[PDB]
Amino acid sequence: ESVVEPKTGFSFPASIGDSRRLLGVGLRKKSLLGLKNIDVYAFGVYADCDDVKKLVGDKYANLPASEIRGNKSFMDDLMEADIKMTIRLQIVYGKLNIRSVRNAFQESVGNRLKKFGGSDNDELLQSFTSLFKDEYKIPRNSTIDLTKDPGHVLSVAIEGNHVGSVKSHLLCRSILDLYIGEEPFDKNAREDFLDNAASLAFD
Ligand SMILES: CCCCCCCCCCCC(=O)O
Ligand SMILES: CCCCCCCCCCCC(=O)O
Ligand SMILES: [K+]
Repeated sequence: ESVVEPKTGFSFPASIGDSRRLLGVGLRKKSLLGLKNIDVYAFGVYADCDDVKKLVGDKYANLPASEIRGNKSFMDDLMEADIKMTIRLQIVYGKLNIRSVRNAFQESVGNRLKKFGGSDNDELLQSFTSLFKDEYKIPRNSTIDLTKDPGHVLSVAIEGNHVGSVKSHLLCRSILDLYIGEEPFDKNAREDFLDNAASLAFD
């Protein structure tokens, strides 16, 4: 059964393709001046069950969920492992403009690329940006699917239409870090993701 993000009311399927399970749902906000804040989009983080089970079975053999979750290394082990994942975004804010959005993800993704990769990923960041070169609008209720395909290949689909891919371990890691890393857009979503990822191997 679908999972509804309460604040926005947006719904996310419990799974995608029977193999990719929804583990966490959150909101990406934009902090404005003072007490002003805007909910930009809701997101759902999915992970392939078999891939997660293999990681746990290999690095956390015979350990209970609580002990797996209790390991400070768990989060980084998941992100670095070859685990197929999907980040589904559903636009909440209705007055976004393409220029503003491009500058926003260039900054967020850019911040992460320099954090994890060579001090010169401009071309890498540009290959990502180019995926949205044909988009002129980004209205409320639009759905974007960012997927980590085998071999750390980042694929993007907008409104159900595949728009391109970029094979880069660095890019995959950077983007995922925004949602499930040390400094995520939504801490509650990250905690749920880690809690459920830890439990997923025992289903
Ligand atoms: C899909 C990428 C979402 C990131 C875009 C965030 C940009 C914030 C919008 C600015 C809010 C405002 O209109 O004052
Ligand atoms: C016109 C389509 C624009 C969609 C851009 C999707 C980019 C995903 C990364 C967003 C990270 C962030 O929230 O800053
Ligand atoms: K604020």
